[PDB]
Amino acid sequence: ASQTSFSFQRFNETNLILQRDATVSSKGQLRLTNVNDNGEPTLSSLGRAFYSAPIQIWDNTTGAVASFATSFTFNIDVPNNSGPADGLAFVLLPVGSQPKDKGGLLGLFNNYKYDSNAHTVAVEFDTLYNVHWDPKPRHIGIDVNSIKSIKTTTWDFVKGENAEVLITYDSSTKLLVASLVYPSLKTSFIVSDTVDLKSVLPEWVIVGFTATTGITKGNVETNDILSWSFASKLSDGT
Amino acid sequence: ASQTSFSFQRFNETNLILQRDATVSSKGQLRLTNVNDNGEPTLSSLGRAFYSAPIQIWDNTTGAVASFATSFTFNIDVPNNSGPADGLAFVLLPVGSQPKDKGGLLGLFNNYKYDSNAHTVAVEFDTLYNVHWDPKPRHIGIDVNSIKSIKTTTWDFVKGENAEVLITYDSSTKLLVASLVYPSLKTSFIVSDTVDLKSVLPEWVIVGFTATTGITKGNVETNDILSWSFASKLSLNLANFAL
Amino acid sequence: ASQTSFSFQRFNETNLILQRDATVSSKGQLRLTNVNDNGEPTLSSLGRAFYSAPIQIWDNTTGAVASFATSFTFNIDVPNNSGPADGLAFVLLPVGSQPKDKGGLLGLFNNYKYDSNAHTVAVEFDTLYNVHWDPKPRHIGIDVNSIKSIKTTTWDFVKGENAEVLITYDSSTKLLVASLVYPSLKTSFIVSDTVDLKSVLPEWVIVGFTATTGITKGNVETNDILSWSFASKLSLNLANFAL
Amino acid sequence: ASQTSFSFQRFNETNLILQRDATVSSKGQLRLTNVNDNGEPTLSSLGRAFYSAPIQIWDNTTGAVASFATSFTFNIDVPNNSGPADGLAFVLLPVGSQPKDKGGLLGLFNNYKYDSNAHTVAVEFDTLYNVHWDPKPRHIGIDVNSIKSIKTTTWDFVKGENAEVLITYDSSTKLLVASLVYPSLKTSFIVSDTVDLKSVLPEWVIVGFTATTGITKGNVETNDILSWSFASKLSDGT
Ligand SMILES: CC(=O)N[C@H]1[C@H](O[C@H]2[C@@H](O)[C@H](O)[C@@H](CO)O[C@@H]2O)O[C@H](CO)[C@@H](O)[C@@H]1O
Ligand SMILES: CC(=O)N[C@H]1[C@H](O[C@H]2[C@@H](O)[C@H](O)[C@@H](CO)O[C@@H]2O)O[C@H](CO)[C@@H](O)[C@@H]1O
Ligand SMILES: CC(=O)N[C@H]1[C@H](O[C@H]2[C@@H](O)[C@H](O)[C@@H](CO)O[C@@H]2O)O[C@H](CO)[C@@H](O)[C@@H]1O
Ligand SMILES: CC(=O)N[C@H]1[C@H](O[C@H]2[C@@H](O)[C@H](O)[C@@H](CO)O[C@@H]2O)O[C@H](CO)[C@@H](O)[C@@H]1O
Ligand SMILES: *[C@@H]1O[C@H](CO)[C@@H](O)[C@H](O)[C@H]1NC(C)=O
Ligand SMILES: *[C@@H]1O[C@H](CO)[C@@H](O)[C@H](O)[C@H]1NC(C)=O
Ligand SMILES: *[C@@H]1O[C@H](CO)[C@@H](O)[C@H](O)[C@H]1NC(C)=O
Ligand SMILES: *[C@@H]1O[C@H](CO)[C@@H](O)[C@H](O)[C@H]1NC(C)=O
Ligand SMILES: [Ca+2]
Ligand SMILES: [Ca+2]
Ligand SMILES: [Ca+2]
Ligand SMILES: [Ca+2]
Ligand SMILES: [Mn+2]
Ligand SMILES: [Mn+2]
Ligand SMILES: [Mn+2]
Ligand SMILES: [Mn+2]
Repeated sequence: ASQTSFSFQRFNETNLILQRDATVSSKGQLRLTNVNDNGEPTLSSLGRAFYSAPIQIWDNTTGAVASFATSFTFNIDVPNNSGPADGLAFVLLPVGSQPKDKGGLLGLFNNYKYDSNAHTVAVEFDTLYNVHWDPKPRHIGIDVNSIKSIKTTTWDFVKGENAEVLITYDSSTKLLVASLVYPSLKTSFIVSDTVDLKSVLPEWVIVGFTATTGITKGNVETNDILSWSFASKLSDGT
Repeated sequence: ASQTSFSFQRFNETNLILQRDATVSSKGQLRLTNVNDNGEPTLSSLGRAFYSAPIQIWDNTTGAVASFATSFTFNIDVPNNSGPADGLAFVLLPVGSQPKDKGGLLGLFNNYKYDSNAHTVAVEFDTLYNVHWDPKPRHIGIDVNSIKSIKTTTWDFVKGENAEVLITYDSSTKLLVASLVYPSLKTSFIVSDTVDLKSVLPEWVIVGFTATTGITKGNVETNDILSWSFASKLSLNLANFAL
Repeated sequence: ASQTSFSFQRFNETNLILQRDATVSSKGQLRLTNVNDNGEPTLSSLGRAFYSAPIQIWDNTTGAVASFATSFTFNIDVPNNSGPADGLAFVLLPVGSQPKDKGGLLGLFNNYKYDSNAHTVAVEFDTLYNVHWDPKPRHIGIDVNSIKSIKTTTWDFVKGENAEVLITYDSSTKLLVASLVYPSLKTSFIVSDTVDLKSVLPEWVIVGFTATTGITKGNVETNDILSWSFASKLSLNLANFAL
Repeated sequence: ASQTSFSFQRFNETNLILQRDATVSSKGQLRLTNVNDNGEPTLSSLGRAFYSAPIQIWDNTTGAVASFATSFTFNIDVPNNSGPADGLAFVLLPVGSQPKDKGGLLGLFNNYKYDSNAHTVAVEFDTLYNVHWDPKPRHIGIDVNSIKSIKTTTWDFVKGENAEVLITYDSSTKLLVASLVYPSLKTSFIVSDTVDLKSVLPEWVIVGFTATTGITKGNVETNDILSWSFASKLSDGT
């Protein structure tokens, strides 16, 4: 009986917390990583954006854990004669969280080891194979306190096509499910694993996105969020 | 303009149209196919169950088509020294529709040929390979006027495990998406394809389920619905719905 | 456990149970009482309209009672050199209920005496003073098994102005609240009282409307429903509902 | 198609902006004005509390105006041998708004004249007659840029009884409606007037409450919010 819900088809900076390169465009697109005046994404970009209100994920008195779901449309595009990098992620982080390392660490980590004090749960849409931890194919991944996903599924990434994502968390089964569909291509992908939010996250978090572009010439992308809905519910006992 | 929503964690016959073998158990479960007096599914069973109010899927005056979503939990169980058959489906059908042939035709069809006047959109959960039309592995299928799915994905069926399904239809993209998760196994499956509702279905439909048991000894299953939510809008927020 | 919600900005007969004179106009309006071929309401008319699916209001196993809310826009208009009669009501009634006596009994009652087997909870919008039971001024009333309201408030009725109604029932406090606003006049009215649903209504009900025209020359009105939303929950967020 | 919704049966300070004397108690009650360790409210108190995310009320490009609704339960109680003062209000204010004068000005105004730059829309629950502007009976009032309500209705205030309020705004009719019911007493009250949000408010606002206690001995109250739900919807055009 704590409940929060929002849904935006267009964005504005007034109710968002924007970090580093993240901007809202004059078309109300949330552009997580830098794009120049020619409309070309640039290298070594990092941006993160969050809803301005913190969200209660669990409660240390009752032991209750929230159920949540989020949907969003994103557009990742690539200039001709480049390949994509590095990707974007929906995230749950500590209130006051600041950006970490760029590139393949997605602004979320400092290295590729597990860190039980990272307090990070993310669903990544990873467009670049990082030899020290990634599966080879592009992938949707569930990340808990590491850039090395606890679970992944192959994602047949296609540049410039709008991708519609749904992520759900059921606190009774502890199941986190992420799916992506490309409506114009009629293709769909799904990954699922259990996550113990209560052991990983603080009681309150900020929710939103992080994204990076490649550090090396020829590996680059736009990372645009086009719409976002979020809902959470945390039982209080009446 | 029009919105409809319902959600049941337990079922009752009062607001449901039950057909053939479909019963509401005394524990509030929707048993679509017959279980005997001991707790065993029986062969050749067919049952269909629908919400008692018709849903408007599209409008010929405005041309608008509904978006909808549905979620349900189901339990398919199989007796020992037996295999599963034949599966269950969520369906959209014309008002007043009657059960068709049982078995692998799921109470929805007379034959395995394409029938352009069947007016059927269904998402099937197929537990038995029918050599004449099915893919070999167990599958989730999107059925449009035919038992031969327009698209399927592999489903790693496991007996007696609760399965959670989400089906969504986006009228702006004409995309129908169906996913199933087994929460205790942490496995997940998704299939997607476009369906033009306006040329397949009448303007008003009934929504619900159909299921069958196998007709041949050793091929049988329970087809139980444990909970069901539906929403439609005709002129969806999926984060809100899934919650 | 159980939740039901619907919202219509335009009506269609397909999902409605229409009774006596109640028609859906070709412009999607729910005309509860008869209008002639020219656009004039006629005397002695009675019409009732219900959502086609039964709603569960309470459960005898658990003891739980539903909370619900409903909102609707209505237009009561009156011809020149005439006064209004007899009004319209939102009702909860047993499944299969038939119209009762017309006129000031609103199609809900046979007489003006308390009937403990009428199984009726209604919110009336009363346009005609019935000397034997009504307060003198026009009123909103909460009717429980009787046409003599358990509670009323003064309603400054104005002909042909759209009226927006909100009715809520909180099962935890047993409180039923009804309010009406005239947006173009900026006037508002509210009445509240407790109703014990569990001892008045069956476990399953039909929700909808009833209306009547006056039986005596010069007392007549249109009773039109322009839009309708309903929600119930059986184990409400009113900020969400009203929006 | 911008939509925001929240509903809390218990409060926590983490997602609220609290000003001056406002606190959240260990029972998760939002206590807008000061209460001492004996549970007695004190004089000359002022507190305000807001949801931490700003809410978009209108849009200067499309001219669209939001529809909203809010419900809340409040408890105003009075020690024996005092009378109540001064009351509480649900408010829509500029982002960054700071408290104004205490007592009968409810933390919202500096005097009792109209001020077209106050950017204030409030629904007041006024428990003390202020001779220079109030109607004599206690009242629910609609306030637009003045402590002198544009419209009022008599409120039969009863100390210590939970009051359930619903406030709705329809941007198509511009009608603001406020109602209060006391469920244990079965009584109910309603006020309605039109308000042009676009001429009064900035495009984005903070939503929440303000309350004060009397400045003069014998005029005092608790001003506790017990639950709160809010929803708004602003058309974007798809
Ligand atoms: C080792 C590796 O993964 N190299 C790829 C490189 O990755 C960058 C940086 O993004 C990574 O976070 C760190 C991991 O320590 O390594 C490098 O510094 O990104 C390139 C594209 O920009 C790839 O071509 C390399 O394969
Ligand atoms: C040909 C075939 O599919 N045989 C399988 C059989 O199918 C039944 C029935 O279920 C089908 O609907 C019709 C299709 O015309 O054929 C048969 O009568 O079901 C058996 C289990 O019940 C399978 O083992 C057969 O392979
Ligand atoms: C006695 C009375 O109420 N007379 C009014 C009359 O009422 C009709 C009918 O509407 C009532 O239901 C029954 C109650 O027994 O009495 C009459 O038959 O309606 C007239 C307008 O139609 C009023 O002017 C009478 O005052
Ligand atoms: C003049 C008046 O209203 N006096 C009442 C007094 O009001 C305070 C303060 O609360 C008001 O905002 C200002 C208006 O200029 O006047 C006074 O300073 O509050 C008393 C209770 O504390 C009442 O008894 C007075 O009637
Ligand atoms: C966001 O809103 C404010 C108006 O409050 C405006 O100043 C700003 O330019 C807006 N940005 C966009 C992209 O709409
Ligand atoms: C269905 O509802 C009726 C009450 O109207 C009741 O007799 C029956 O027990 C209900 N079924 C279940 C499974 O609860
Ligand atoms: C009711 O629905 C049917 C389509 O099934 C249509 O023929 C009729 O025009 C509809 N009524 C209105 C008022 O639109
Ligand atoms: C609010 O939440 C935080 C836990 O994140 C806690 O420190 C604080 O004491 C809480 N207050 C109440 C009243 O629950
Ligand atoms: Ca990578
Ligand atoms: Ca088959
Ligand atoms: Ca009357
Ligand atoms: Ca005052
Ligand atoms: Mn990866
Ligand atoms: Mn099949
Ligand atoms: Mn009456
Ligand atoms: Mn006042």
